[PDB]
Amino acid sequence: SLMEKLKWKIKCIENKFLNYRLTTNETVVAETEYGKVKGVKRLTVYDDSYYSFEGIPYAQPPVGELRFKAPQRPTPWDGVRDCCNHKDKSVQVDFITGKVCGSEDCLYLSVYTNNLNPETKRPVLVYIHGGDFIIGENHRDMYGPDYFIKKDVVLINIQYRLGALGFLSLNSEDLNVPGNAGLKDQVMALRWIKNNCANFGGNPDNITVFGESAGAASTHYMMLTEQTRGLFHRGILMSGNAICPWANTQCQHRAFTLAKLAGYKGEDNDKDVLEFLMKAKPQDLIKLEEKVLTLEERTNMVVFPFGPTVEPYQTADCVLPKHPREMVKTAWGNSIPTMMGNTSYEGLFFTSILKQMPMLVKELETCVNFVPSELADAERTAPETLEMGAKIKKAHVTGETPTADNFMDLCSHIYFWFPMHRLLQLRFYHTSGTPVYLYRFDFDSEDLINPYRIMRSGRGVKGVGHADELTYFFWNQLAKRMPKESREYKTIERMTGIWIQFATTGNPYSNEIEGMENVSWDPIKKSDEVYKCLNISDELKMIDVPEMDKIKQWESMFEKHRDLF
Repeated sequence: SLMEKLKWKIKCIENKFLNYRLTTNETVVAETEYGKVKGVKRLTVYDDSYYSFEGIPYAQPPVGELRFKAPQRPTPWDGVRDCCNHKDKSVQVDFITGKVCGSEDCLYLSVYTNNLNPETKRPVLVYIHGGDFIIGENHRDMYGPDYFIKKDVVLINIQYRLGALGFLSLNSEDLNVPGNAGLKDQVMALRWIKNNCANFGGNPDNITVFGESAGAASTHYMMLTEQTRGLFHRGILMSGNAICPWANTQCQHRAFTLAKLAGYKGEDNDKDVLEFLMKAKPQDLIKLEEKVLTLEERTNMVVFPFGPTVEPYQTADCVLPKHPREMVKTAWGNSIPTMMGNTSYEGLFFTSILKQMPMLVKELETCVNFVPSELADAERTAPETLEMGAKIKKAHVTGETPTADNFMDLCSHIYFWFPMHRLLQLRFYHTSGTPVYLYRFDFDSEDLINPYRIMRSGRGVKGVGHADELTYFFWNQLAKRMPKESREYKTIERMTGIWIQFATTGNPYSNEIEGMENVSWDPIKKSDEVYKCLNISDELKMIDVPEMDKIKQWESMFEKHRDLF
């Protein structure tokens, strides 16, 4: 919307000057294994303060011959690297302006803490942003640490390569482009964190990794791969995981298609395709990415052309040697305390998509296109497939004619709740009682917002959509100071409080969090037929997951195919 584009522009300039007024003249030097870094003390609008180090490199800039390759360790320096300002984001299409932005020089992390020499070593919370593996950043205009730093933790926000630059994959072993470069970036950042967090007051024996959407799938991948075994101690999966249908794809044949879109005149062989892509301008590749999926792939409901993939051959840095469902069978992260959850109306994310293409509601007539692909026949015309679709339809079509709200409710389940259920049940076979706790974010406000609302044209619309909880974890350029007594302020304290408590102890309950005093929050047991979750609304209450009945209806599709569940 052009009206929202100007509004967003205005906010960007106002934010810039606010950030000047929040900068103090106090700078500080910290040590890293690669050299000294200079950070700056900043204020928040609530007059808390924190030390800010941005643009700490954890890898060599992945440029030139290092494009498409696994990250390499950075070059050390003498003297003091200035970390008082942010670096670029990974090359991507800006979600508001629609133009390509960012830089290939993006392999940085940011470290924040209210005290660089604390009296006790602190829980380290590491945030991995979402954005479908194609957008996102660690810039504070979206991921401000201002709320977490009220408490005595170290917060670290990482970047990683996005799009084709992070996720190209080629079958030819001689080329050393097996895939998952962006996940390998995450691995190298977590190793940096283990090796350096003590220099900022952090406890290397108490690291928690958390992320939302693609960042939740990323956190899960970091809990599955052998590359990170033992590197961290708690994980939080917010609205996603690595067995979600949207979280991985086999993209080895798509480099050729991208090259052709970018002007390549050669034959489909990996060596010639790579040499062309190595010479292309990065903006050209990222701009064309939205055209890469073929008619057949769109027909088969492939979501994104480049993303996490099962790597076709083994390398020293290999992150995903098998499908994530197989990786769960041997995963080190099954044995660390885990928290998982979703919002109360995830599918609201599709509001503007449905406004643009209202005919999508016709997919609810039979629902065959929502049947898990491992159960469906190829043509989606088999009677068994239609019956499976009928079970989906019964779960979500509540009136005589299917509605957009029915569609959006279905979306919550296909993309979030059902993969969460499948993961929980699979994981019980491959863990020794390590607890998993469930939350449900159910707090609705429009007095404090984040840019995901603009994306879904969700102004004036009620409901707790995908990513609406991030408003209560991170300051952003649309945020404003809330009164201490306000429901929004209380939700900030509760959300950050629960995450810090879980990061500290592996148990998200604490009687020091307002409204939690009377909460008995047990972890999920294999014997549970109905999941219990902490529902976060204006109150904190343990409830039967309201989505359970629909979850069970989706599971019923596997009654005669239990080996695939």
